[PDB]
Order: sequence, then C-alpha cells, then structure tokens
Amino acid sequence: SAVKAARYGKDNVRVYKVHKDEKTGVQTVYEMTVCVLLEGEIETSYTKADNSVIVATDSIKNTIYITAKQNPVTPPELFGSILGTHFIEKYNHIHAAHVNIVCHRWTRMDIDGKPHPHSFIRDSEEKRNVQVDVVEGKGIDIKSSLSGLTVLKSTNSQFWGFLRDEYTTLKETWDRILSTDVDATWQWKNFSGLQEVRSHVPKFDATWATAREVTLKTFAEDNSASVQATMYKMAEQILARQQLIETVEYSLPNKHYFEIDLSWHKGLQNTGKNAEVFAPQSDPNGLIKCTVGRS
Amino acid sequence: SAVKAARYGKDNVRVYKVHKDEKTGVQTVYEMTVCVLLEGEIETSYTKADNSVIVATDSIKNTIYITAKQNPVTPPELFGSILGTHFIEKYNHIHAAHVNIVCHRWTRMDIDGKPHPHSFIRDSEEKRNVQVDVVEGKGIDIKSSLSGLTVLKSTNSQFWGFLRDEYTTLKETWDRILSTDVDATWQWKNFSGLQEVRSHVPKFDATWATAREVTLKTFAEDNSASVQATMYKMAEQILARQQLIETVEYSLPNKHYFEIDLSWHKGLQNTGKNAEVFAPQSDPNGLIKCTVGRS
Amino acid sequence: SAVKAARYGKDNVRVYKVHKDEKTGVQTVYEMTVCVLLEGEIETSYTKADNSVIVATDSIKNTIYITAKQNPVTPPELFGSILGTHFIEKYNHIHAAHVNIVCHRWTRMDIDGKPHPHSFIRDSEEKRNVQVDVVEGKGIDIKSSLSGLTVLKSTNSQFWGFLRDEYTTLKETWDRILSTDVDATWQWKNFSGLQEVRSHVPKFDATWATAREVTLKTFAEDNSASVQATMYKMAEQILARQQLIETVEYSLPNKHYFEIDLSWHKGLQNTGKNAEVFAPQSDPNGLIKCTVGRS
Amino acid sequence: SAVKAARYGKDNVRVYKVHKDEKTGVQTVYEMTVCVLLEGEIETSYTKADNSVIVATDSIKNTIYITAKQNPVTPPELFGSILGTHFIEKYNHIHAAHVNIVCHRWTRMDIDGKPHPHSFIRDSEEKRNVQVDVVEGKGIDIKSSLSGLTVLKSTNSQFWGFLRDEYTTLKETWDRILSTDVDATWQWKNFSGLQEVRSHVPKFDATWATAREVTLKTFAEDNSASVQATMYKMAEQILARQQLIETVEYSLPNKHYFEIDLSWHKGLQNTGKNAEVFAPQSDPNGLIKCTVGRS
Ligand SMILES: O=c1[nH]c(=O)c2nn[nH]c2[nH]1
Ligand SMILES: O=c1[nH]c(=O)c2nn[nH]c2[nH]1
Ligand SMILES: O=c1[nH]c(=O)c2nn[nH]c2[nH]1
Ligand SMILES: O=c1[nH]c(=O)c2nn[nH]c2[nH]1
Repeated sequence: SAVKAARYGKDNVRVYKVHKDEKTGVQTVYEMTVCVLLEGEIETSYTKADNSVIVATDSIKNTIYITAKQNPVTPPELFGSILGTHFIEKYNHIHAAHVNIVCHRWTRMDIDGKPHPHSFIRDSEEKRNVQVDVVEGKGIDIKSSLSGLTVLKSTNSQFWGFLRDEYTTLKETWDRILSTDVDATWQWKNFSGLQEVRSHVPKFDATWATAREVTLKTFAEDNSASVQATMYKMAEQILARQQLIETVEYSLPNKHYFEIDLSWHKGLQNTGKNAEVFAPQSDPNGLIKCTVGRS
Repeated sequence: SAVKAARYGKDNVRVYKVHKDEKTGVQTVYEMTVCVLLEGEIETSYTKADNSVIVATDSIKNTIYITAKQNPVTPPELFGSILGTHFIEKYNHIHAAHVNIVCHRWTRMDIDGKPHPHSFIRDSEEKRNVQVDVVEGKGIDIKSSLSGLTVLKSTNSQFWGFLRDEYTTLKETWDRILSTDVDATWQWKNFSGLQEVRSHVPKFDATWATAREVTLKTFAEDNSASVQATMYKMAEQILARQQLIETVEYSLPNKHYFEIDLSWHKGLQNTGKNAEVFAPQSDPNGLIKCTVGRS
Repeated sequence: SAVKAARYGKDNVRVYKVHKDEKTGVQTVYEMTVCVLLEGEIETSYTKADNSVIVATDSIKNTIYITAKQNPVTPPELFGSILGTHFIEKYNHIHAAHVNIVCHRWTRMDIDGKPHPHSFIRDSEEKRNVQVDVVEGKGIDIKSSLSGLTVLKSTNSQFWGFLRDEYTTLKETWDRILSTDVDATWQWKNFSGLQEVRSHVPKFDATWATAREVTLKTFAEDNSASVQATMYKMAEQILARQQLIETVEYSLPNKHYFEIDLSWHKGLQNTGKNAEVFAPQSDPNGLIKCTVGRS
Repeated sequence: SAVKAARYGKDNVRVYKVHKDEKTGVQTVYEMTVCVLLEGEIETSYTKADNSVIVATDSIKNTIYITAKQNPVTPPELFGSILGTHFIEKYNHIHAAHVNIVCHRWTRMDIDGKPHPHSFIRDSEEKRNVQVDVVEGKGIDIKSSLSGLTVLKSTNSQFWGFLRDEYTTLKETWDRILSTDVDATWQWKNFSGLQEVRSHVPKFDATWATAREVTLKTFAEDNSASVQATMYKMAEQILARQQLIETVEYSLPNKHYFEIDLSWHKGLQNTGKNAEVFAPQSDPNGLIKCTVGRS
C-alpha cells in the first residue's frame, strides 16, 4: 500500500488579543478559534515510524500564539495569510499550510448612549470565517465567509408551480414564513503571496460588510418566489460590487414553520388567512445550495 | 412502597405567533418553547394502572396551541399564568400546574435606517424566561429571568486578598479580564390569581428592561473587587427599583482567560503589563451564586 | 438588602486516574467530571468586598487533584464523601460542601476473546453520578444515580383508557413503540460521617448494579400499561432489595415514534398491524416523573 | 453572472423500520438519519424563478419513506444505492443524486443470559455511515465509514524523535496515554449500477466488521510510535483483506491527557513513573489524517 494523501496539525486553538490605545484609553478585543494543518514530505512518519519529519502539533500551537503577538490579527484574511506563509517558508519539507479561522463577536457596549471604552457583549452567535490555503509555488487562496446568521420574515414569501406527481403531497402557497441560517462564502482571486494580500487589506472588511448588507436587504425586500431565486439575487449583487471575487457560494436550510389546524376544536380558525399560531419544526429541513460565478 | 411525589406533562413544545396590524401593515412575531407539568390526584396511574386520571400529554400539547390562539402571548408572565390557571380550573383532580417558558429573540431588522415591517433577526442567543407555578388555593408564584447574556470587560477587574494556605497557587492581581454568562432571576411576590397578575401587566416588561440595564451598566462601570461583590451591587439596585420583587438570584460562571508566557521564545514579553495575547479556557470554571432579599 | 443564600466554587473539573497492578500488569482507569460548591460565613465577600473569607476557586481545583492522588476514587459515593468532609473540617468558617461527580465509562476491551490489560472503549454515553452534600453537624447526604441510559422496545407497550374531552385528539392503542432515556436516582439514609460511609462501601457498587439490572429487566419484560405504571414497578423492586435506600426517583421522557400513513400512495398499507416504517419525533416529548418511598 | 454548481434536497430525515419474524416472534429494528441532495437541469429555478423543474423537498421526504417501506434498509450501502437510482431513473432532468445515511445503534438486550425478542439498547454513540453518489452514465460511488468510536489506552504509546527548533517546548516521552475518536472511511471500486451492488451485498457487513476489528485490535496491540504510524498499520490490513476497496481514509484527533505536577504540595510525586492523576484537556487537540491506497 501507499500513502496517497496526508495532513496533520492542531485544531480548536482558542486565541484572544487586546489592543489598547494609550492616548484615548479605548481598548479593543479580538477572539478567534484557529485550526492549522500542514502537508509535505512527511510520509515516512506514517510508513517507517520516522518522527524526524514531524513539526509537533504542540509546536504549531506555540507558533499561533507567537504570530498573534507580533502581527495584526485583523482582518482575518491577513492574519491567516501571514500564519500559513510562515510554515512553508520556515520548514523546507512542508509545502502547504491550511489555516481555518473562526472570529467570535465581541461588540462594544453602549452605556447611557455612549460607547464604553473596555466592555463588550456577544450580541450574536453569527461568525466571520476564513479558510486560507498557502501552497508553495502556487500563491494564496482565500475563502471568506459569514455563518450562523439567523433570520425570519413572516410574509412576502411564496412557493407555487413546482413539479407534481404521485410522490407529491405539498400544497402550493402564496404566503408563507421563510426562515433560514445563512452560510455565505466569497472566494477571492488567487494572490501571488503576502505582498499582494497586503495591498488589498482595505477590501476585506468592506467586502464582508457588503456581503452582509446585501444578504440582509435582499432577504427583507425580495418578494420571494423560492429560496433558490432569492439567494441567486444576493450572489449576483455581491459579484457586481467587488471585482476581486471569483465565486459566491450560498448554503441555506429552509427551517419549516407548519400551520396548525385547530378546527377540530370549536371550529377555531387558524389556517390560511386566519393562520396566527404555527409549529416550528426541528427536522427534517430543506437544504438549498448554489455557487455563482462570472459569465 | 408509596408514591411520595409525582408530576407529568409535555416538554419542548415549540410555539410561534404572529400579530398583524391591519392599519399599518406592520407585523410582529413571538417564538417560545413551553413545558407544562401537572400534579394532582393521579397516583393510581402509577400503582394500579388506572389511566382514567391521566390528561394525555398530547392533550396538553393541544391546549398550549389553543390558548396561544385565544390570548396574548406577551408578556410571558401573563401567558404562563393564563395557561396554568386553565388546567387547575378545568380538571377537578389536578391541583397544580408548572409552566416553563423560554422566549427566543426575533428583533426587527432596520433596512436603510428604517425599521422593516415584517423581517427579523436572531440578534443573540440570550433568552427571557418565566417559571409560573399555579397551585389550587395558594395563588400564582412567578419567577422571571434572563439567561445566556454573555459579556466581557478587558480591564477594571481585580482579585486580591483571598485566603492563602498550602493548597493555594493562585497569584493576586490588580488587572484581569472578567467574562461571564449572566443568569439572573427575580421572584415576584405571590399573586392571588389571574386578576391580580393582570393588574400588574405593565410592570413585567419594564422590570425585565430594568434588570437588563442595571446588569449591563453595573458590569461595565464597576471597578470590580470580585464577582461576588459586583453581582451583589446588581441585585441591590434591582430590588431598589421594583417593590413587587421579593428576591433576586444571580448565577455567574467565571470564564477564565489565562496569560501566556512567551519569554522562552526570544525573550518575548507577554505577561503582566505587556499581556496582549491570552488563552481562553473552556474548563474548568468558577461558579458563583447569590440570592439577595429585603432586610 | 441582605444576602439570603450564597454558594461558590469550581465546576467542570475533569479528572482521570489510573491504577496499575504491578503483579499482573493489568491497568484500570477512571475518568470523572467534578463540581464542588461551598457554603459558610462568606457574606462579607459579597457586601463589603472582603476577599479574606474566600477559599479561591483555583484552590478548590487543586484540592480535587490532591485528594484523588491520595485516596481511592471508587466508588464515587466514597470519594465524594471524603472530598466534601475535607473542606468543612479544614476551614472553620465553611460549614457545607456540595460535591457533584459524573463518572464516564471506560470499559475494558476484549481482544480475541481475552480481556486486554490496558485498552478501553467508551461503550456508551450512560453516566453513573453522585450528589454528596456534607453539612457540619448534620452528617452526609448521598444521592446516587444513573443517567443517559437509552432504550427502546418495539412492541408490548399500550396506552388506552385515558381521559377524553374536547382537547383530546389522541387515539387509544394496544401496541406501540416505547423509547426513553432513563434517569434514576436512589437516595441513601443519612450517614453520620465518613466512618459510617466507609462501613457500607460494598453496598454502593452492588446497589448501582441492582438498580441497572432491575431497570433493564422490568422495561423488557413488563407488558406496559403506561410509562407511569412501568416505572413504579422498577422503583418498588429496588426499594425491596436494598434497605438503606429511603427514596427512588425516576424521570423518563416518552420519545415518540409516529406512524406514517402512506395510503395516499398507491394504497400502500403502513398503519396499525401493517405499520413498518415510523418517523421518530425530536420534539415535543412527554415527561413523566415519580418519587417512591417506604410506606 | 452564471450558476456554476447547484444542488438541493432534504436533510435530517429520521427513519425507523421494524422487521418481525412471524415464526419466532423475534423483532429487529433499524433507525437512521437520511440526507438526499439532487443535481440536474435546474438552473432556471435560480435565475428565472421557474419552479417547474423543482421536485419539492417535501416530495423527496415522502420518497424516502416509501422506498424504505418497499425495500430492505440493510445493509445501508444497498438502501442508499436503491434510493439514489430511483431519482435519476424517475426524473429525466435530474442527473445526480447524493445520499447520506447515518445508522444509529439499537443492540438487542440480553436478559438473564438470553437475548430478548423485542427490546434494545443504544449501547454506544458510534455510527455506521454511507455516502452514495449516483450519477447518470457514471455508475455508483460508495464511501462507507464508522465514526464516533472512542477509545483510550493507558500505556504502550510513545512520542519521541520529532523536530525540535526555537518554537518547540514539548518533551519526548516513552510512555503516555493515547485517546482518540475514530473516523475511518473505506471507498469501494466504482459499481456500474444496482445489479452489481446487489451482487456484492454480503461483502458490505463483513467489511464493516473487519474494519472495526482491525481498528480495535491494532490500537490495543500496537506499541505505538505515533498516531501517524499506528493508523497506517490499520489502513494497510484492511486493504489487504478486501480487494474491492480502493482507498482507506483515517481522521484521528489526539485528545491530550496532561500530567499534573503536585510537587509544590508537600513534595507529592505525580509525574513520570509516579504519574497517577491526569487532567483531560478539552482543547486544543492534535488532528492527524491519512488516505492509503494500493501501490
Ligand atoms: O423555497 C423552496 N424551495 C424548494 O426547493 C422547496 N421545496 N419545498 N419547499 C420549498 N421551498
Ligand atoms: O471573582 C472571583 N471570585 C472568586 O471566588 C475567585 N476564586 N478564584 N478567582 C476568583 N475570582
Ligand atoms: O405512557 C404514557 N403516559 C402518558 O401520560 C401519556 N400521555 N400521552 N401518551 C402517554 N403515554
Ligand atoms: O502521535 C503524535 N503525533 C503528532 O504528530 C504529535 N505532535 N505532538 N504530539 C504528537 N503525537
């Protein structure tokens, strides 16, 4: 037998960093969870028990803390690029590094209408993520994403005109609830290395903001024909507004809310136009995915 | 053997309700998870296999939906009181009802600086809860709470002067990070029944708001001597501002963030006044509880 | 305002211990999660910021490891008694200790029909737990439990003859699936202190085994009239077989499996006697509780 | 913009099936969670709001239940093949179906040394999974796996001789604890269609059993030089024992158990050869992956 592929590293590395503006006394905090996996000429650790080629995963953990101490940790696209470049430049036999970063929200508190200098709240479980693949001789590939963004609209969603056959029991509707957890990923054009990533630093936060704003406004304003059609509208605008993006991917569950017929009880009317009380369903759920690119 | 205590019912009942203002076109949504347990003269279902005394748990589920269709579901203290009173008034052999309600956040979206008429976001995993115990001949006991409120301050927290003996390794500090998940419960004076609960309806949302505001402002502004001392300050103000509350209970984990000594690596300075990168600890955690009442 | 109650300590302390039989080379492992909360004359830490009365929670953590190094950690009723007695004997102003222990399964592997000397498998998520309250001048109160034991029987469960009124839609049945997660707690007679707990050490594992065996055999062999009736049978036998137990408490969800009517599709028969494919329901669920004692 | 890829369907479909041997009265149960995603000529649902090409996800759910009613559901490789073939044969514009199945354990209870006819226990959270991709004109690709298998050995694991540089603090060791959660996947040679899958039905359960046995025996008996080296030994044997497998993939966390130095307390000895009490670490964790194929 032979080794066809192999990677190894450290997962679930939690990191916090604080920035303190000595002048204003204002502090800013960052918290993330980091995963780093390495690839290279490491097959003999598997086949011959030769540990000499292994950078210990404990050392990878150390490296993450040291890099965060000596560099900016925002935007995460920059920090991930710096960290993966380190490993392939530092170790001759390591030729690829895969860095995943999850950013956790710590939003500044407003007290008495004024923003507080050093207190924060986790105002949501929504994440900002990056996946950075650094490959020797092939540059830096970055996928940026937002995940965990949970929304609901109580009207202005429709679903009619779908295929009907002998497996079909679902009724057409012109007014329904639509709720989803948004997972959206934008993939950047390949970058030749760290200098190029640094030259675009301003676009990373602005594009994350645009992606969020467009997702929110399109969900609220689209009189939706389907999940499929609404998500395509989001992806299109984002591509239109940032030319360095090559593809946009959306993955959207359809979290169903079912009507409850109460007519068995004293003729109570709770369906169609009289629907007021609904049963959220934990499972199963629709799952709809799309990758949109340039034509 | 004998039955010394017994209760039974339905848990994890998910409910959504929408309100539609025909005039303005503005819609408002409510989502909760409900648990209802009953007590009464039901021992023979356990000892004699006599199911005649059992209100089926499926029927309890139905009752929750019907009650939500016919009554307001906010504030949750009112809805829980109405639902538990129904069971003890409707069934002669049922003498107590225990109703737990978890309210989930659906916050109105602002689009282009304007509040949207029918789109919402789960802006946090924080919950608003109630526990309502309705007991025949003994009125209605309500405990209201907020839970899941996650906060952090990066400075203005201290912990020195604690007991030191041969089990002690912790060092005193005058500047540390404090992070917690707030669980706060305020217990109302007993109410004689539904009419009295209805007469106080306005105080329920205002007190929840006060409890939140006081928790947030005290956490941000207190130069904290300990978790114990800061939480006592919160409980005291709340009691001072709502006379119908009898006790306030706080339960606060201390989620530790540890310094990381990097001096082994090129003399890097990352402790004490140079501390910038920290390691969040998943476990173990301090747990500190207090119940405060009137003197 | 005044402090009416207060406790504080360390939660989520993970502990592993290994025992090595030098003679046979056989090793045995134990893993648990420990919570210790203290009560006493500690109110001024809350009201006056006096940390002098506080045993730091970090010190409590240390104490747990040291105690495990110097004493047996099985049965958990003994280890919890030893640990809580330490705190009230060691600190004059601490008058109660609350110790919760969760035991995780590490079951010896059988390889080639022979039990392996040092390899283990987590053969289930079922836990063995203890709650030990040690109170100065009032002895040691122990509640032992098993939790997470998940079972299902595909026939020989019934539910008919329950109350029917205008809230009722559930149909009577003489053959249904019954599935639950067992939570069972047996409460021991108060013990005067450590010497008495030690004199009964053999009964702790034997009673846990009995409780398990009786739970399993009664569930499998009872032609169940209801959850209520079957759980009473379990509690009764346990009380009959261990006289040092004062009460037995069971808490049992009814995890529903619903029939699926497929007759809309080519007259397919899948209900009643032809029921073969069912839909497990994640929520809601029945919840049935009973505490049984001696008459 | 253009659609570059798209798939949609139903996730988290829970299914139970019972088999009843009329002759012996013995019953056997199966429970699984199913995900089915479809691909095809469906782009206009995204770009033109044309729902005519959509098979509703509710209909997919129905199809899963009907297929389970009319066919065997074991082994899961067969059931997944049957279900994905249905969709591409039934709908002309659907050209690929992706079926994921998770099998949950329901193990027959032994009562009084005898196997019970209709009672079961979830004896572990370990899963048996399949991923089946059915593609029009390209046959059936099956990946089978076991996941959630949690093990620990308390000795006969080593880790020395790894790379040491200025990022390294980890010490070499010749005796450590090794614990992991096993994720193992074996990929079958492509099959031309259902008849070929049916001709190999006996190999599916036997290979799952072999994969399990080899994983367990190698973990227990290997005096491990590293996670990398031990997992390669497992993959090699499996390939040696089933020629229809093309690749074997392992993904193994290294769940660390750290020594605790207690010497600060009365010279207590708890490290190296005196190590008895350890601290399980929840995070971070090593992550080691390997794909092994034929040479
Ligand atoms: O938006 C929707 N898309 C779908 O594909 C679907 N199928 N069922 N309901 C649905 N709603
Ligand atoms: O606020 C705190 N309270 C405590 O009781 C404690 N113990 N350790 N650290 C602590 N911090
Ligand atoms: O065993 C049962 N007990 C109950 O109380 C019940 N209510 N609905 N179904 C039930 N089954
Ligand atoms: O088995 C191991 N493999 C590794 O790659 C490693 N790195 N640190 N510890 C380790 N143990």
